[PDB]
This record gives sequence, structure tokens and C-alpha cells, in this order.
Amino acid sequence: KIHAYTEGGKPLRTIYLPKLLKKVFLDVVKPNTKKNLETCGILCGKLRQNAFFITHLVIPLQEATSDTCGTTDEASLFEFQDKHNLLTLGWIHTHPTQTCFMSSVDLHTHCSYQLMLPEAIAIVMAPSKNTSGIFRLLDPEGLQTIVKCRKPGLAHPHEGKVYTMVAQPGHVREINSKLQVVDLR
Ligand SMILES: [Zn+2]
Ligand SMILES: [Zn+2]
Repeated sequence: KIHAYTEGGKPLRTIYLPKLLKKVFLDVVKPNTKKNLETCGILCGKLRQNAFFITHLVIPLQEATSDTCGTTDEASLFEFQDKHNLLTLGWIHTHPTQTCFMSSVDLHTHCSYQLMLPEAIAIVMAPSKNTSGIFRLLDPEGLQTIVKCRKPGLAHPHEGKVYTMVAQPGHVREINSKLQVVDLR
């Protein structure tokens, strides 16, 4: 039905994302959003039948400013994921007030995810605009750009085309599947 490929021709397995996940994330992190504070979640799940299924939205211990969030205890996150056999399939965060895009920081953050898993996605929620989007870096070229980049500054720009929206249809398929939210904070 659908065969998806990277910019360099590599095949991308499907990620099934529960249709309710995005709203549910917003509900759970609402107290931070009210404070104009970003919140991050990890999209975790399993590989079955050559496809990935997001089963768990994991909210780690984290530090949030108005334009960054970052997990602060990677070990507790990684041990929770390993105890329950949960793969890392991508990540989701809010822009409480800004528009829907990937910031400089977002691109650097996503590069880890996508180097480990070519299918890895970044979901960005812009609740004050009622918009959202699912993104990824161009592979290889955007990944190359970000890895080579040494610029200082939280908001530094990037030369060239670096990231893109996941296409519709594409390797992400939204389905009516259940969701478990795990809050580790
Ligand atoms: Zn962001
Ligand atoms: Zn950079």
C-alpha cells in the first residue's frame, strides 16, 4: 500500500501513531503550557511485523524554559524504557505561544533520535495557534548539516534545507489505538 523512502533512498518502516496522542499530550502538560513553559515527551513503542507501534508516551524528568525542554535524568528514562522493553521512536514537545516549526535546538535534539532510528519523528504542538506538525531531518543531508554545525547560540540559523514535514501519506500512519501516558516527573 505505501513504500516510504529517505532523501537518499533508504526505506522507512511504518510508525503507527495513536490518533488521540497529541490531544492527550496537551491535556497532560497543560499546567506548563499555562506557564509558557515547554514540555517534552518520548514516543515509545515496539516493532511488530516490520512496523513500529507507539504504545507509550513517556514524560521524563526535565528542565523547561520558554523555548527549550530537555530530559534531566536520562538514566531513569532509559531504565524505565529497558524494564518495559520500550523502543525510542521519536519525541513530542509544545511551543506554548510560538508557531509550529522546529527551532535550532529542536534540530540538534532530533539529530540523536534520527541517527539511532531512521524513522524517528519530532511532533511539535503549537496550542495557542491550534496547529501541530510531524517533522524529520533530511537524511542524509540534514543530519550531515546538523552534525557538522558548531555555531554557538540557542537560536543560530542553519544554511540550506535541513528538515521537512513527514509527507501524507508517508511512513507515519495514525490509527485508533489505545495509549498509556507515563509521567516520571
Ligand atoms: Zn521546539
Ligand atoms: Zn546548529
